[PDB]
Amino acid sequence: RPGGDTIFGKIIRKEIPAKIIFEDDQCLAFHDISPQAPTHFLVIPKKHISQISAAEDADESLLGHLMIVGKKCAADLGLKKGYRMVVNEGSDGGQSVYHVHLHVLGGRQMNWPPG
Amino acid sequence: RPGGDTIFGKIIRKEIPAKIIFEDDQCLAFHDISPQAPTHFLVIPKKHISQISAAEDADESLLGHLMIVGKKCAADLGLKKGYRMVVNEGSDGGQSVYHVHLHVLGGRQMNWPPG
Ligand SMILES: Nc1nc2c(ncn2[C@@H]2O[C@H](COP(=O)(O)O)[C@@H](O)[C@H]2O)c(=O)[nH]1
Ligand SMILES: Nc1nc2c(ncn2[C@@H]2O[C@H](COP(=O)(O)O)[C@@H](O)[C@H]2O)c(=O)[nH]1
Repeated sequence: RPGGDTIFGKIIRKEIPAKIIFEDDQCLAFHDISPQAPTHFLVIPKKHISQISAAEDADESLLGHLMIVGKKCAADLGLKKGYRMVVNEGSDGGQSVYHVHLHVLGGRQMNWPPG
Repeated sequence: RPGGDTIFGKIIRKEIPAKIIFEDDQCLAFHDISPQAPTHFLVIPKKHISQISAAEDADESLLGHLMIVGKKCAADLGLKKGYRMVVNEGSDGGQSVYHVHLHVLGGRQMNWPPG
């Protein structure tokens, strides 16, 4: 559209508000509307990739970029005792938004199994 | 050493056995010794990076490569109803091995919060 037709596309295009933490030419990081920990944000690419199973070999750097941006935002938000990054794929993974996104949660002890 | 001084380095060097699923010039994927789901494997880089907070901007492609390899292995292992990818960082994240690794779990419904 550009950005995609999900709500994430609307956020990228600034059509609906979000608490934006950081943004560059490739991605955007913003807080989750339903935090599962004291700090819970998402890092999403500006390029619409619907699922991680649909990402191409060429999307490799982009995907790695979401993680580098995720670690920089986490440190800047003070998650110095650690955090957990999560990517959900499909029904079994619990994915609800069909635009690839990385979850970053911290501020409390994360338990195991990870769901 | 090369591979690092953790058990992951020993696995990479074939000094101790693991159920290896796939291997290329950059990484290795093998089954977790303590599965938290029917299918639970790890994708680790051959380059030792101790923590995701320690990864450099140059490790971006490598990190994205762990995810691409993770999705290809998941599909090859039949996780067609989906899966969840997880990266744990530090104490709060629950990290126990100081060699960056990506968890891929599937074969059952993954719940929320992710720990
Ligand atoms: N900031 C923000 N987060 C949203 C919105 N709609 C959905 N989310 C969050 O997006 C996440 C998508 O993750 P999923 O469930 O696909 O793994 C959920 O945690 C959900 O709370 C929204 O309008 N704004
Ligand atoms: N295949 C294999 N998995 C291991 C071994 N030692 C530790 N692990 C697994 O490595 C994972 C490390 O994840 P962490 O707890 O750091 O997030 C754990 O799930 C643990 O069960 C081993 O000797 N072989």
